[PDB]
Amino acid sequence: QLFEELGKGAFSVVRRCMKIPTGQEYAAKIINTKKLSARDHQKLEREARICRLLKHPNIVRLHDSISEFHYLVFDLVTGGELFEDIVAREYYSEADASHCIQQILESVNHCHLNGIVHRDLKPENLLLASKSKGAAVKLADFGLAIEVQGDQQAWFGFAGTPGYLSPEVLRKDPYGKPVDMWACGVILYILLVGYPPFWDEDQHRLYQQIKAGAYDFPSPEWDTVTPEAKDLINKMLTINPAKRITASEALKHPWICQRSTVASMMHRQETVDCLKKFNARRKLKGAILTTMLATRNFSARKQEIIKVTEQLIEAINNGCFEAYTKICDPGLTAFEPEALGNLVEGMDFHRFYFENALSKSNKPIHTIILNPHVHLVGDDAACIAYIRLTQYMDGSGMPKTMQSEETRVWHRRDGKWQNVHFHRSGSPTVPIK
Amino acid sequence: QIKAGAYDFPSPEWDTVTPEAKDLINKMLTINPAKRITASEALKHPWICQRSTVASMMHRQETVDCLKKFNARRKLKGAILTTMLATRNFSARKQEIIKVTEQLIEAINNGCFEAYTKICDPGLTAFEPEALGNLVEGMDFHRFYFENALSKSNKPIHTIILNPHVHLVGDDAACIAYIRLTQYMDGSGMPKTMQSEETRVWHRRDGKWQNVHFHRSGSPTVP
Amino acid sequence: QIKAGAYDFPSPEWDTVTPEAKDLINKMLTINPAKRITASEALKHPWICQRSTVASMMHRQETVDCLKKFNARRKLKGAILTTMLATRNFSARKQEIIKVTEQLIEAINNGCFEAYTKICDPGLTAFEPEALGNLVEGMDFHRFYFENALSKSNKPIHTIILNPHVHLVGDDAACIAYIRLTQYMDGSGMPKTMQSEETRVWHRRDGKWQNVHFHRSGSPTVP
Amino acid sequence: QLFEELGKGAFSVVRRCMKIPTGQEYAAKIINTKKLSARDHQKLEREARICRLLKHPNIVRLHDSISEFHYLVFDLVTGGELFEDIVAREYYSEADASHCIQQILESVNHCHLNGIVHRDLKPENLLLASKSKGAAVKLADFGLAIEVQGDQQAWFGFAGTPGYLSPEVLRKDPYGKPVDMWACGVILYILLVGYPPFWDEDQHRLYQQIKAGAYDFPSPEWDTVTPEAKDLINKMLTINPAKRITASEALKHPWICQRSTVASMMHRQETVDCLKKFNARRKLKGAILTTMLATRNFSARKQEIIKVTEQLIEAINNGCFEAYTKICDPGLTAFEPEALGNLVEGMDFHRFYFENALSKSNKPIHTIILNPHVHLVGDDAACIAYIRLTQYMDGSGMPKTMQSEETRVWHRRDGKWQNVHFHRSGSPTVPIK
Repeated sequence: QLFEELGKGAFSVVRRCMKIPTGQEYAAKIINTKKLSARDHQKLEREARICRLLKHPNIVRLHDSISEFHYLVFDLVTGGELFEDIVAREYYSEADASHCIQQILESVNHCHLNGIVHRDLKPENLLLASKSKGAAVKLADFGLAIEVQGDQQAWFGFAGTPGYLSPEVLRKDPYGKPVDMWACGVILYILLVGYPPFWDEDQHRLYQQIKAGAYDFPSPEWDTVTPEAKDLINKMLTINPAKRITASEALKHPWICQRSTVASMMHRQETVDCLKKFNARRKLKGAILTTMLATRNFSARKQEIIKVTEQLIEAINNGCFEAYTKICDPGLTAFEPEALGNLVEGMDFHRFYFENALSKSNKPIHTIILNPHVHLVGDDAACIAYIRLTQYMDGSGMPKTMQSEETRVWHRRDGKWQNVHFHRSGSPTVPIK
Repeated sequence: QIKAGAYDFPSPEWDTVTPEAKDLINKMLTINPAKRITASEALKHPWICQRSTVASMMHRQETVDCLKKFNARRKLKGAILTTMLATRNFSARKQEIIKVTEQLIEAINNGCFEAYTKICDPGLTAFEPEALGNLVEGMDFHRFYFENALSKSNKPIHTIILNPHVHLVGDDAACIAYIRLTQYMDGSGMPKTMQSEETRVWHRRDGKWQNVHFHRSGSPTVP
Repeated sequence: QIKAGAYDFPSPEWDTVTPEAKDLINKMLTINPAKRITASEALKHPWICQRSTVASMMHRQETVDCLKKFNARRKLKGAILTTMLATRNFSARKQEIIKVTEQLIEAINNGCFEAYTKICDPGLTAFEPEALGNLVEGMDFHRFYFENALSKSNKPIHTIILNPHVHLVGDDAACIAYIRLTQYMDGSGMPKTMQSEETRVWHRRDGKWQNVHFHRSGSPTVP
Repeated sequence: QLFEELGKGAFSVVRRCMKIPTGQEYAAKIINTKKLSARDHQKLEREARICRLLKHPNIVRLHDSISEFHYLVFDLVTGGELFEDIVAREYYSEADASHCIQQILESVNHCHLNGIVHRDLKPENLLLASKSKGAAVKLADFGLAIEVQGDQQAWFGFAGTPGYLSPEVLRKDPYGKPVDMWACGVILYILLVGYPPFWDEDQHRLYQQIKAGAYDFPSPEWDTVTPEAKDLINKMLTINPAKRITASEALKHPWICQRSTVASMMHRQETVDCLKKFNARRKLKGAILTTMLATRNFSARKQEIIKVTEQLIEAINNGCFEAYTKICDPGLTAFEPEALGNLVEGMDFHRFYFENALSKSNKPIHTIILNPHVHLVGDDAACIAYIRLTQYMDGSGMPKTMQSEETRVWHRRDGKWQNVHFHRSGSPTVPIK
């Protein structure tokens, strides 16, 4: 018996309903037929099967999958996010956090016992059954969950949320149940002090922190945290998944199964305050759509590559072939529109333009380098990618603009950055008009 | 910072600089050019014309060490060519504009006209290829694509927002410019991509960022 | 006006309306919907349920005469179809944006880069056909057309600004959208016309309206 | 001997210079060769000849036209606009205004005596020689001036500034010297109270006011103006140019040649205040470029034409041919893309679409009318012009938009607005895609 609307999925409409014969209410996620994309149906089939398999008080339960118009009727959950509820409480201590993690571990342990790995443990998937006092924690959203065979590890793909990704996934190693336990470690850390153990504006460095297990317990906020809580975090945030504590073992860790004896009950106002900022940053960085932002900040090492690339392009515009042969490797290779799809090698092909075009007369050239992106691939190697915009005067006297996309590979040889390969697509770089 | 003359003399390095040297800097860095010391006057400043008695003769190694870094950065940033770098370190205010913009795009992709009319100002104007070079006003022109295509067509589309740039033009106004890349399935079931460039002007009215004008160039958003 | 509840009961016509009728209006036109009278409550208002003793029985000919005009206007404005009328009655604030926009266009046509850099913000961004779908930043990209074509070419051009629409988005921010019609002489000496659609975002900084972003679609401004 | 820059012309650069042998300074308007357009050179030749002919203390004098790079060396004028100087004074009376008009009339009388009509008398062309106390008024900018033969009237074209245009020009009658005197009347009126005698947001109604000579002297500001000042204005703002006072006669009007006896010396603060607003509106409405703004405000009569046009288009979209034949004249003619450049007459050509297209099935049509412009050509006649935007579903199922431009001519026949002709350009109005 439908009622109010709760929200929207990508393809579905969530609405409150009822089991009329028993006056027990539910939430209905209508499958509909808005789209039916390929991996959209393959995933939905998977999610329904998995949710159907898991029957546990701390996991959102699926109660039917009617295909009258097709349905996904779940438990009514009205408590919102655990993290949002915590910031609203007047008192919040380690003991409160332990009680939460115990329920999360129970849900994770249930998944693993049934050969299911969630892969996306994070605050958004930790809900409260209702706004009631002792409402249970419920694990939600198995859209990324996988079915594993016993304890066999395998490469199931690079999936998850950056801040919670495990080292084994970032290493491209086969993985399994332990990835959920690494995520639990990140979550517990946040539950105690209200900020994440791994954070960096640069995603690549974030992943380096995770792989190296480079977190710490800075003073003063961690000085009041019990040794047992720190110990559990260390056992979850263990780089080697074979040495990482399991859900079963974590349920019997003193901080969990002896919460009433070792967990501190001191109110942690600083944690509540920080968690409020954490939730606000999270809601603001939701990234509803795929958002790509070209690297504006640059390390000195990356600036070095931009500089030498601009020096090379300047030698070209000025027709300085001496500079060009200093900067380019003698075995340079290139793809470029002027080469008609062939890979050219050496200097000869490029010397033709230095000899017959790069010393034009009253013909001003202005080059603009747009959104350069630099990869550092070892101490002596890099590649750079950028848009090359050229403003110039055409034959009929009018100003015109052309665009190229350029990749250049750099190797530090004999102490000097040298260009061993480049690839240009789009327009030629000499005004052909 | 420059227009506000917002500089200071932080400790410790400036604790050992003479008052007269700080004084000369102050008189040169005077916001009002009418009150700024001239070249003739500075040549008569005690720190300049009585250096022997006024200027310190202490060694400033920390100035040498810092100048080395200053020079190194200056030679690295030496742009031989015009270089245009995107924006990637956004304030919270600018991220707010990005978020509501993506919420608006999401509502369009999902054909949710209720969300669209919530986020867009009733007096919205628009330049877009669908409008054939005309400036359209109100929600009518856009209602057609919701009531028909945006929900009628059942094909997968993926939107990408590239290189957003946000101008904050007052506490309650903002401008955002971005490239809108759309992947979709064509009639023959083949994957295609199209590009639009889009400007959206935002005004915070009644505590809610609302879109008062937008300008699309390039491809039309409906495949 | 509606959001502010900015209505009143002007004299003389309202001098003869009962207090109870004014009271019922006040309770219905309550800005906060939580405090607005409900239908059940209004049915118990003295002016409604005790009409015989509360409501006036005087003839309101001036209401009949005014309703006749109200009805006539309502039947004339009855838009059978979506009608979009330009703007032609501009406030002084909106005319200010039109003026500085035309000053900017004039500087471009005359190849006066000094005026251009005076009116444009140093951090100006732009989408324009000359930029091939890229967002360009700064004055560099535009400097090329001043240093060469805008003054080099000696041919007559006439610019027309059609149907400007100005959004005021705060005391120090504005948006303008207009069609830019350009008549010019082509290479063969034949007259031609081209059209662009242009959005310009303006921010009043240091007491001067300055262009922080613009978006051109259609033809490129250089012939 | 060049010095400072004063401003820019469309094609020229104005800069202070000097006559070095005599230490007398000037202003130099460089002709250059920035453009040399057809009617640009024909006008410059005219302006130089005219300025060369006029030698009078109250007219900007041309002193050379060198062609080394070509020059237009004028008198150095540094006093700015008369109207700007007046608002800055502490005391300003009729007598001050009369002294100004006497100088203007002297310059105008000089022009007419030499067979030259300025045609563009207005505040911007009334300058002060310098910022000195009794600096002379100087008439400037003969870019619209014409050379007349004696007292022969002719049609020299529709030229001038709207607020100052004479009735004879607005009537498309042959004209001559008197147009300058009508302008002087408008200028004098403004000099006394600080607002124009003719003003209307709608230019067409402005011109109707001018042609009808519909100005007045409202109280209280005009109650303190002398009868002689009003009399002079009336003699200048005389509709019939043959009865309009001439510059010669105006110089001998009591308010001019008896200023010291009949002109009031009372300070007119309200005039200074209003003139400041007048100058501010003028500087803001400069219209640097040709600006066109579609009529937003509409009279009830014009609204009637929009309504019946929208009723007609609705009958088309709904395929109501009964309504169509009610609204359209039986002798309707049309140009339209569907007719391939032919003029079609009657109803038959249009009935084909009512019978075979205007009753489509699940094919939504949405019409938008953009920027309608209505001309009222008599009480029973009008034409309307608008953009017609049609949104529709194409054959392949996709939404599309097409544009037409439409003119419709309306005649009130037997008390009913009826469409006797229409012209459509652009796309056809039935989805051909």
